[PDB]
Formats: sequence, C-alpha cells, structure tokens
Amino acid sequence: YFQGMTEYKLVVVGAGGVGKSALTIQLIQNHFVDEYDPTIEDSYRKQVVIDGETCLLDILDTAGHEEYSAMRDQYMRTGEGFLCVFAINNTKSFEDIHHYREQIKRVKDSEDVPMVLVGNKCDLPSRTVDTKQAQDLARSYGIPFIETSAKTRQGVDDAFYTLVREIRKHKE
Amino acid sequence: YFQGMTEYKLVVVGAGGVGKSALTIQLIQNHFVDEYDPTIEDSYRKQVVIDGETCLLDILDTAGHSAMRDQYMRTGEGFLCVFAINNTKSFEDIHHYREQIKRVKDSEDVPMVLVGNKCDLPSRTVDTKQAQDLARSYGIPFIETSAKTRQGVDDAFYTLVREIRKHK
Amino acid sequence: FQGMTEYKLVVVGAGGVGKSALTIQLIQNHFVDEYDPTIEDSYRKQVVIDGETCLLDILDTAGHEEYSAMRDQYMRTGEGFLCVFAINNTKSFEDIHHYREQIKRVKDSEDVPMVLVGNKCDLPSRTVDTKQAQDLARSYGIPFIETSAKTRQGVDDAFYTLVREIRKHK
Amino acid sequence: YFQGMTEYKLVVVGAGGVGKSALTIQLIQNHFVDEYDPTIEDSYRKQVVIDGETCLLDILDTAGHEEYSAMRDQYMRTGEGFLCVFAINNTKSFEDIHHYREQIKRVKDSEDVPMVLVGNKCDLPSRTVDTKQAQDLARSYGIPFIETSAKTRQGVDDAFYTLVREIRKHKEK
Amino acid sequence: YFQGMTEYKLVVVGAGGVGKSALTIQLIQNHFVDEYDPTIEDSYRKQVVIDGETCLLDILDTAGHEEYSAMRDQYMRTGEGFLCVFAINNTKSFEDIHHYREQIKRVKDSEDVPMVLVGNKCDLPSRTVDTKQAQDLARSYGIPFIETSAKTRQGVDDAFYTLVREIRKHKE
Amino acid sequence: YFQGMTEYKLVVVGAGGVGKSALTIQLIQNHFVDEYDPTIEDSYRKQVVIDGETCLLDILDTAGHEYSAMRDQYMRTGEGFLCVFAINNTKSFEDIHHYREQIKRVKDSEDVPMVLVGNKCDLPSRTVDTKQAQDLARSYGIPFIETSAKTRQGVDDAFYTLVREIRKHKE
Ligand SMILES: Nc1nc2c(ncn2[C@@H]2O[C@H](COP(=O)(O)OP(=O)(O)NP(=O)(O)O)[C@@H](O)[C@H]2O)c(=O)[nH]1
Ligand SMILES: Nc1nc2c(ncn2[C@@H]2O[C@H](COP(=O)(O)OP(=O)(O)NP(=O)(O)O)[C@@H](O)[C@H]2O)c(=O)[nH]1
Ligand SMILES: Nc1nc2c(ncn2[C@@H]2O[C@H](COP(=O)(O)OP(=O)(O)NP(=O)(O)O)[C@@H](O)[C@H]2O)c(=O)[nH]1
Ligand SMILES: Nc1nc2c(ncn2[C@@H]2O[C@H](COP(=O)(O)OP(=O)(O)NP(=O)(O)O)[C@@H](O)[C@H]2O)c(=O)[nH]1
Ligand SMILES: Nc1nc2c(ncn2[C@@H]2O[C@H](COP(=O)(O)OP(=O)(O)NP(=O)(O)O)[C@@H](O)[C@H]2O)c(=O)[nH]1
Ligand SMILES: Nc1nc2c(ncn2[C@@H]2O[C@H](COP(=O)(O)OP(=O)(O)NP(=O)(O)O)[C@@H](O)[C@H]2O)c(=O)[nH]1
Ligand SMILES: [Mg+2]
Ligand SMILES: [Mg+2]
Ligand SMILES: [Mg+2]
Ligand SMILES: [Mg+2]
Ligand SMILES: [Mg+2]
Ligand SMILES: [Mg+2]
Repeated sequence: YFQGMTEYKLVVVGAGGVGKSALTIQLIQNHFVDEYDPTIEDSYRKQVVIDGETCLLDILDTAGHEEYSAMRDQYMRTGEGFLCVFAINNTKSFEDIHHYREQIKRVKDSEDVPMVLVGNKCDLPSRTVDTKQAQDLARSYGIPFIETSAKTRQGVDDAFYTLVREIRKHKE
Repeated sequence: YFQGMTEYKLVVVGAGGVGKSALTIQLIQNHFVDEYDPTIEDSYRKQVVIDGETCLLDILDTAGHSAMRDQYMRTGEGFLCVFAINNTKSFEDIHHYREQIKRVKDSEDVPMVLVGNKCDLPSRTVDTKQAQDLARSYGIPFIETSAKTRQGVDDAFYTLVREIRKHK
Repeated sequence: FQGMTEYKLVVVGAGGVGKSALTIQLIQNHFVDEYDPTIEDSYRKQVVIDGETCLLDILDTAGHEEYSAMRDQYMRTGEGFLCVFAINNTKSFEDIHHYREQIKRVKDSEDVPMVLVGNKCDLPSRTVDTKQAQDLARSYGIPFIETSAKTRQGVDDAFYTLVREIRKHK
Repeated sequence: YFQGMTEYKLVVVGAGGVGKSALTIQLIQNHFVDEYDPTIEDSYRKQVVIDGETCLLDILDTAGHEEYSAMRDQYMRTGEGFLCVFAINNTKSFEDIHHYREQIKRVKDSEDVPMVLVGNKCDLPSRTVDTKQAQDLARSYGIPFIETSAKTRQGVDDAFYTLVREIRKHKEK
Repeated sequence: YFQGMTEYKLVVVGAGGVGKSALTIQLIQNHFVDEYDPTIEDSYRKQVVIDGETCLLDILDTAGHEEYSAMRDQYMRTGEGFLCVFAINNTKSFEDIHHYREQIKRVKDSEDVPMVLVGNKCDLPSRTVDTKQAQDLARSYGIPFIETSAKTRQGVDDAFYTLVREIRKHKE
Repeated sequence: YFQGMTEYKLVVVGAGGVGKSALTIQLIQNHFVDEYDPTIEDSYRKQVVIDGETCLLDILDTAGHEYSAMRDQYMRTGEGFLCVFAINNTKSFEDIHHYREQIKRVKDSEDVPMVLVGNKCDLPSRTVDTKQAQDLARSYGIPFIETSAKTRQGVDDAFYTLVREIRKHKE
C-alpha cells in the first residue's frame, strides 16, 4: 500500500565554482546566488510533480574539492543519481568530469548509474567548451547532456527532472 | 514519452433515485443536490492525486432506467455499482448491473466497487453484512457513502481508480 | 531555507482504538474496515498548515506491546504524540495515563506536545463522555479532538492540531 | 485584463452562538472550535477554486448582537454576499433570520442581495427547526438552504461555495 | 451547471524543423529536445490555470509537411486555436506562414480564427527575420506575435496562454 | 490566531519606461507586454509560496512621473519597494537615489525593505555597469537583482527577494 510519495536521492558533483550550489538554490528558492560561498555539504528537499508522479527530491550539494575521501565515497554509495556539472567557460572543469564519473562507477560497482552531464553558466559570453564536445562525451557515457544557467534558470528544472527520469528508467 | 496525465473512465450505475448524481456532484462541486432531477446522461471531469499519481477522472453519470447503455458499458474502465441502503429493490438490482457489465465487456474481472449510499438515513433496509457478503462473493470492495454528509465519497471514487490500476 | 519543515508525529494508544485507520484516512482518504494489528509502520505526507508547508513523518505504533527498549528508541524520535482512545472503550481511555507517562519518561520532559484523540465517534456505544475527555485534556494542558476514521470527522484536525502544538513548543 | 484573482466579500451573520465563528474557522483552518468566545469583528481570507475559477474569499465574521450600529451598517454596505446562519436546535435563531435579511436589504437598499440560509449544528440530536420549515423559508426568499456542521464539516465548503455562486449569478445579471 | 474544467483544443502548425514539438514538450515536460525527430501527429494534454480559470489544454502537434491533405483539413476543422510557428533563423519558414493561415481560414470558412504568430529559436545568434517584420505580419492578421525559445523557455507559456486568451475572446 | 495567508504590500517605483508594468505583468500573467502604455496607478495580486510560507502579494504599479499627496499615500502604505532602473538608461539609474530618499522621508525610517532592480538585462546596449549597481545596493544595505521582463530572468526572484527583506524587517 501507498505510505507516501516516492523519494529520490540526487547528488550534485563537479569542480569548485562551476555553480553546483547556484543550480540547487535556483531550484529550491527561485533565487540566484551571486556570491561564491564554497560548500562543505548541504542537503535540500523539494516536492515536485514529474510526469504525473509526486516525488520528494533529496538533493545533496557537495564540495568541489572533497578532502575527506571516505565522506565522498559515502554520498556516492547512497546517491541514486548524479548531476555531473562543469562550467562552459572553464575547460579544466570539463576535463575533471571523467574523474567524477569514474569515482561514482567504482563506488557503485556499476557501468549504468543514473547521471546527467550539466554544462552550466551558458548565459556567459566566454565559452571555452563547445556544445559538440560535451554532447560527444555524454553520448560516450550513454547519458543526457543539458546546458544550464543558474542565473537565467535555463535548463535548471530540466536537469533535475531528467535525472529523476533516468533513475526511474534504471529501476524499470 | 509522457503526453499528459493518466485518464480513467468511470461509470456510475444503479437503480433510479439511489444517489448516482448526488455522489458525482458532491465529488465535483462539493455540493449536495437535495432535489431529485432524473438523469438522462451527464459527464464530468476532475483532476485528482491518488497514491502520488495525478489522474484525470472522466465520470459518466447514467440514468437509473439500451444501445446507449451498451455503449457506455463498453467505454467504461471501471464501475461504481450504487444501491441505497433504504431501498431493498436497488440492492436486488445490483446482480443485474453486474451481469450486464460482464456481458457487454466480455470479461469476468471488470474493475468495480459496490457502493451503499444514503448511509446518513435512519431507515436502513439493507444490512451492511449482506452488502459485504455480496461484494466478497464478487471479489470487489464495498463502501458505505452519503452524498449528503460526504462520508465515503472520495473513498468510493479513489478505491475504484485503485481497482483499475490493479487490473492494468 | 533548505526545504520544508519536517514534523515527526507518533500515534499511540490501546489495541484496536483506530490508530492505523486514522493514519490511513489521512494518507490515502481510505477507511480500513479490517483489523490488522500494527507493530511499527511509518508514513509521510506534505500538507499546508496555517500557511506553512510541512512534511509530516508519522509513526503508527502497536497498541499491545510489552516493555521494549526498541519501542522506547522509536518513541524518543517523536516531536509530538497523538494519544488515541475509542469513545466506546473505557479501558482505552483509562490507558491514556500510561501512554502519557511513557511519553514523559522517554522524552525526559513534563512538557511534550500532545493531543488527546477520542476516536470512533460514529458508533452508538459511547461509554466515555465528551466532558470527561475534555476534563482529562484540560488537566494535562492539551487539546482534545473527537474523531471518526470512518466518517473522517476530525482526522485532519487531530494531526494539524498536533503540528500547531509542536510549533507553540518550539 | 487580468490583474489577479477575483475577490468576493462574504459576511457571516446570525444570532449569538449559532456557530458563525466555528463555521469560518473550519473553512480556514480545518479546525473545530469547541470554546464559545463571542466575536466583535474578525476578518479571514482564503483562496479557493469554485467551478474552475480561482477566487479570494474575504470573510467577515460578525458579532451575534452588534452594539455600535454604524459598524454594522458599514460591513453590510461593503459585503457582496451574506451567510444567514441559524442553529437547528435554537428556534429563536431561526425566527431571527427574517430580521437579518430585512436589515441587509435596508442597509444595501436592494431587494436582490446574494444570500444563503445556513442551518448549522446539524450533528446535534435535539433538533427544534425542521428541515422542511427552513427549506420553505429559503424558497420564499428565492435563496439556497444548506445544513452544516462546523464540527463534522458537513456542508461547510458547500455553504461558502454556494454563496460565491449566488454572487456570480447576481453579477452576471 | 459546471461539469469540470473548460477544455481548449490547440493545434501547432508551421514549416518543418521550426520547433513545434520542442515547444510542446517544453510546455508539457519542462524538457528541451535537442534531437530532430520529424513528427507525423502527436497529441498532449495539460491542466493549467490561466487568468484564474482552470483549463485542460489538448495540444495537437502536426507535421511540417502534411501529405494526406484530408487529414490536415480534419484537424483544422476540430482545432479551436492555432499557433503558427516559424523560426527566426529561417526566412523561408516565415514566408510560409501565410499558407498555413490561409489553409486554416479556408477549412473553417472564417476570417476570425483564434491564432498566435510564434517566432521560435530566439536564443540563436543567426537571426534572419526581424522582430518588426513579424510584428507587422501579425498586425496584418489582427493577431498577437510572441518570440519564443523552446531551449530557454522564453515565451513558451506565454504563447500557449495567449492563444487560450484569444480563444476566450472569440467565444465571448 | 491564523486568519489566512500573510499579505505583503509591494510597491514598484522608478523612472518612466524602465519596465515597472512589464515586470509586474510578467509576474502575474506570464505575459510580456511589448507596447509602452504609461501607467497612472494599477494594483495586482498573486498568491505564492516563498520559503514554505503562503503569501498574498499586493503589488502597486506606479507612474514613472507622478499629484504628490497620492505618492506619499502609497509610500506610507507600502511595506517594501522595488526600485527599478533600466540597464540601458543611465538617467534612470541616477534617479534611483531620489526614489530611495523619497521613501525614507515619507516612512520616516532609514531601514525600509527595498530591492534594487536593473531591468532590460536582455538588451545588448548596456550603459550601467553591474559593478556600479552592486556598489550602490551595497551602500544602501539592500539586494541587487538584474531582470528581464521579456525573458523572465530574475522576475520571480526580485519579488520573492523583496518579501524576504520584509520578513527580516518584521523580526
Ligand atoms: N553567470 C553565471 N554565474 C554563475 C552561474 N552559476 C554559478 N555562477 C556563479 O559562479 C560562482 C560559483 O557558484 P557556486 O554555486 O558557489 O559554485 P559551486 O560549484 O557550488 N562551488 P563549490 O564547489 O565551492 O561549492 C558564484 O559567484 C555564482 O554566482 C551561472 O549559471 N551563471
Ligand atoms: N439523505 C440522502 N439523500 C440522498 C443521498 N444521495 C442522494 N439523495 C437524494 O436522493 C434523491 C435522488 O438522488 P439522485 O442523485 O438524483 O439519484 P440518481 O440515482 O441520480 N437518480 P436517476 O437514476 O433518476 O438519475 C434526491 O432527493 C437526493 O437529494 C444521500 O446520501 N442521502
Ligand atoms: N466504526 C468505526 N470503526 C473504526 C474506527 N476506527 C477504527 N475502526 C475499526 O476498528 C478496528 C481497529 O482499527 P485499527 O486502525 O486497526 O486499530 P489500531 O489502533 O491501529 N490497532 P493496533 O494497535 O493493533 O495496531 C478496525 O476494524 C477498524 O475498521 C472509527 O472511527 N469508527
Ligand atoms: N456541536 C456543534 N457545536 C457547534 C457547531 N457550531 C458551533 N458550535 C458550538 O457553539 C458555540 C458557539 O459557536 P461560535 O462559533 O462561537 O458561535 P458564534 O455564532 O460565532 N457566536 P458570536 O455571535 O458570539 O460570535 C461553541 O461552543 C461552538 O463549539 C456545530 O456545528 N456543532
Ligand atoms: N536552439 C534552439 N533549437 C531549437 C528550438 N526549438 C527547436 N529547436 C531544435 O530544432 C530542431 C527541430 O525541432 P522540432 O521540435 O523537431 O521541430 P518540428 O517543427 O517539430 N519538426 P517537424 O515539422 O518535422 O515535426 C531540433 O534539433 C530542436 O532541438 C529553439 O527554440 N532553440
Ligand atoms: N527588451 C526589454 N524591453 C522591456 C523590458 N521591460 C520593459 N520593456 C519595454 O519597455 C517599454 C516600457 O515598459 P513599461 O513596463 O511600460 O514601463 P513603465 O516603467 O511601467 N512606464 P511608466 O512609468 O510610464 O508606467 C515597453 O515597450 C516594454 O515592452 C525588458 O525587460 N526588456
Ligand atoms: Mg557549492
Ligand atoms: Mg441521476
Ligand atoms: Mg494499527
Ligand atoms: Mg463568533
Ligand atoms: Mg515536430
Ligand atoms: Mg507602467
């Protein structure tokens, strides 16, 4: 019997300063955070309707650089789906993506972990990572790619909702 | 791909005067209709959330008292079979509604809920136990309702949606 | 703001008083006619109470349970308690004292958010008068609400009132 | 041009103790008030959907007996529709209804004022006003009658929603 | 009396590849479809509140080039309002608009059919159709013009809600 | 006791043509108004959820250039103010200090909930630098948000941020 809404555990990962927090806060509060306040670990909750199903999103916002690596392994084990975020004006953040992905696959001992590749800050004019390169990378992993802006809200709901759909597909 | 909410086609049947319209209008408008205006055929819609899933209920309210009857039985996915707990004849009619539905749909396992309406009234002629035994014999849920007090109204419709979902 | 406020509610009272039926009416808008004894079950629902969005975590307990350290442990997680009796069952009403003492013991406090709930008000076999229950609640400084899980009278109100009691305490 | 939801100013009137406040608080908070705390004047707001239209209910809960009569005139002038409440166990409250209706018509200087007759406390066993008598009275005025219980919530939404429907009919005249 | 929400039958028309599907999917799923999968015929539904009225939108997503022309006439007869979509980087799609409009008017035997002119892909830098020219075209038909991006979601709700308002004006 | 949702009286001020109406209509109707129809006075309402609290927003849309007793009246009744300039209109930005001083004078307070709004951020012809606006907002101790009534960038955020500023002030 139904005891309450389905819950999804989402984890947002990626390099320092790519906009992990800004994406999450835009989703939760409809607020753009202009300041750069480095994260240690924050967790958020939101109830949404996706494809006609009520969902409770539990979202873990992670540090760009995680010092205690056992803590990183713990959230990778518990997370059901991952947003892997880079910034489209930060080539290094893009090159870091494969490390996040490998870490997740290693910890979960699986090649098929729900994930979405997110190219954030698409509102900025100084793009250094081409859409084509990101799409090719996502295709090589068999995952969706979405361009986002925490500032304009382009793609924000879509990135989170797409990840829930990937989790749902994986469980079906 | 998701093209919009799930739709459920529900049909409310039973003898004249048992409260089919009053149940439906209570669900849709939160209004109790005190007058008895016999129905020909009316259809209503409401979006609800049941067990975390959004769905569009299409509800067909039928006349108590035949090609038109067959047509709505064919299109219906689930049926509320309503009698009034102060009307023994309406209860005895339930067997006929059930057989008609099974015949038309060519199925033994058609989502249905047995509804004993007007449970607010003191002059009960149909025992709860008798209705429960009948529902058990059909393998369907039984619910007592009052379109006047709203007791069991949402439950009757939501239960029927749950029966459709089980069947699908 | 990291998301809605959560409230941990625990439903206690004697065997058969309608703790599960009240909870399932809240969650599913369904009346359960069958009596399936509970050990421990948990439910969740988001509601709006006094303009504030709340996530309710509801723990539905066993009415017949000997001393358990494990019982004490889950009860200690509760922020507020519905203490339920049935208005046709005098012994369930007399057992309310025991539930109240248990809650005070486990929470190690005299001031625990609670609501007294007199369930099955639809039945003709009332043995506990409204005034007696109101007097008991007044003696504890808590609200009394009469409910019927069958008609749904007072169901939302019992849970929402408990949330208001928790908010007052915080 | 849409500037936000339509607002309806609803006023709840009737004799002392008939359950005006209990009805309103049941609507607003889903809470039954067992205590009898006599009202002076309180205002409540709730957004609801009625017949597919979103609207803001501004509800003025009044005193049974209003001492300052200019204050009474003021809310009757501003009110767009009125719930006239009696209690089904209180014959005097029912006999008062005609006078509340006449007071409203006098203040508004109109014969066609949106109103609903509400017979409250229908959960109680010692009924002194028969349903038929209330229905006959409502029919004589051309208005809806609804039986309510602020305790069980029977008819509560219906009473308020029906009044909004009466206001809409009057406005669409 | 009231038997449940008002239903509006909306039809999305225009040249191949202008973003008819992408607009509809953005509205329904808050998802941007990056791939180009040519449509035959798809129908979608959504309940929304527009100007305080609860509406059930039935949206018919059409093919750019309709081969069976009796099928085209049938959906034009049943549709209550039309989004006529072009892409602001595709001059040909803009020059085609008058053909779609004439088809609709011919089938409905009316000069007063609820319609909105939609200039889609306004996120792209390679604009070939000037806003002023589109506004002038809309003005010549007596209909609203809205610039949209199925990608950023700019104007998407507005285009559909504006069409519902046009239908309501025609019904009253 | 709870009598229904909390109401917030918001007032939108700023020079003629900066997009006060367009911002408000975007919020209320999800509609971008392309035409320039000068405002006299309009009031709008919307119920929203902000940080888990249901709020009724009462929004007063004002004339760029005002009868000054009428101006004083809405400034007295307003609980919070969006002070709007257009990022392509230097003069509208220079006017901001006058609106702020008027509000502080009328409300006889140095601590009035306000948000500085740089509107039309979709346009390419920017004449007011973000740094200058941020410095000005910081000098007043208020939030700064860039908006576009056209793209809807920042629109909800401007109004919701102002409600959060009012809530902070009311404790
Ligand atoms: N223009 C623009 N700036 C953005 C966007 N997302 C984030 N930023 C900015 O980039 C900076 C870093 O954002 P932040 O969310 O803190 O990054 P983070 O990835 O959470 N960092 P950390 O790993 O240290 O926790 C902030 O100044 C923020 O305003 C975006 O989409 N567009
Ligand atoms: N007391 C009470 N009266 C009820 C209840 N349900 C319906 N009624 C009353 O019974 C009468 C008939 O109800 P109605 O809805 O019209 O019945 P129906 O089954 O739709 N009739 P038909 O088959 O002619 O369309 C009315 O006077 C109505 O108010 C109920 O639960 N309790
Ligand atoms: N008439 C009526 N029966 C009720 C009501 N609430 C519960 N019941 C019935 O009482 C029986 C026991 O209810 P239930 O919810 O299982 O009780 P419980 O308090 O959860 N029992 P346990 O402690 O063993 O888990 C069931 O048959 C149920 O239908 C009520 O308000 N009215
Ligand atoms: N049983 C029952 N009691 C009710 C009902 N409505 C109100 N009461 C009770 O009757 C008493 C008076 O109710 P209240 O709402 O204060 O009445 P009022 O009309 O607002 N009084 P006043 O005119 O002084 O403000 C309270 O004790 C209340 O609990 C009802 O439907 N059922
Ligand atoms: N950048 C951008 N691309 C868009 C936009 N809308 C659509 N596209 C892209 O344009 C292509 C065609 O879009 P699609 O929705 O299939 O077009 P259509 O009008 O439905 N095609 P058809 O008539 O064949 O069914 C896809 O690659 C899609 O991603 C938009 O607003 N911006
Ligand atoms: N590109 C763009 N144009 C905008 C934006 N906001 C407003 N405009 C345009 O600017 C013009 C003036 O907008 P309007 O809302 O009337 O300004 P106002 O500040 O309310 N004027 P007034 O003080 O006379 O009432 C209109 O043509 C409108 O479309 C925006 O964010 N971007
Ligand atoms: Mg961070
Ligand atoms: Mg009928
Ligand atoms: Mg139990
Ligand atoms: Mg009162
Ligand atoms: Mg297509
Ligand atoms: Mg203006």
